[PDB]
Amino acid sequence: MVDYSVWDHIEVSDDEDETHPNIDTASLFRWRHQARVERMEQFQKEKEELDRGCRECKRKVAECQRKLKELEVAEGGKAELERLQAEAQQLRKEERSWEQKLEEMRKKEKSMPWNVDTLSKDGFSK
Repeated sequence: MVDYSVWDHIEVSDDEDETHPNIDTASLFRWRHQARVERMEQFQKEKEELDRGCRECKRKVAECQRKLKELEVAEGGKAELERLQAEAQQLRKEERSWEQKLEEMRKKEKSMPWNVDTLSKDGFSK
């Protein structure tokens, strides 16, 4: 019942800004390589997922739509609710899932364990 005001409601300003340079001598090279690798695996992952979910979604939605659309013309009283339910639910779920999965995908990828390095592996797949 009670909300979970703490995972963000605490208001932290998104934890500092998007900038915060702090180099000296070796930190430059270290941060350079680490940075490139970070955005590399991050952008690469989010990318593959984007194109993958985009093509997959479009494909399914396309076929499904054409189906419920071609059938929507066929007789069937209560059938109207069946087609409207499956359809409305199909898109609503596709957009809702993509939206959520997206926010989380970027929210996690942006703070991935590889970004900071110095730790064990997580079975990352390419």
